[PDB]
Amino acid sequence: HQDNARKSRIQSEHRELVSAIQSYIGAQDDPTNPSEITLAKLAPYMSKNAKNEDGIVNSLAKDKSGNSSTSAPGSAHQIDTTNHKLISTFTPSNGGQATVLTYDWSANGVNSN
Repeated sequence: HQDNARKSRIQSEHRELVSAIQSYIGAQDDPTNPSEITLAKLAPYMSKNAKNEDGIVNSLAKDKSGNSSTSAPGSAHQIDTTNHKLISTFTPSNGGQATVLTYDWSANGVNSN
């Protein structure tokens, strides 16, 4: 069920989190290479239904186990700092591979096309 849902339920907010990444990063001490970004951090930068870290993350998709170390409190979003991608990590109730909705801030290639 969540196999199809993961896409949609996360997708809704996934855009939002990256809309917040572009906000977070553009606010950072250095936008060129900001720190690890999380939902709890993206809270102030969210234009989407969110207020503080308790608000945002609870307002966002929540993963089941947290076995992926998503950093986002019980939430299905964890950003990759290596390439600087907005990943949405859904740790399923199956315990299998987590579901991802990705966005590329740095787009190290062909502009993510």
